Amino acid sequence: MAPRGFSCLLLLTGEIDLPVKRRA
Repeated sequence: MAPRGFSCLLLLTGEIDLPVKRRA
């Protein structure tokens, strides 16, 4: 269960909390 709110929320909730993606 993740509506449009879960996206716009996660997009901001999860940004600089993942050092695994160091290719971008």
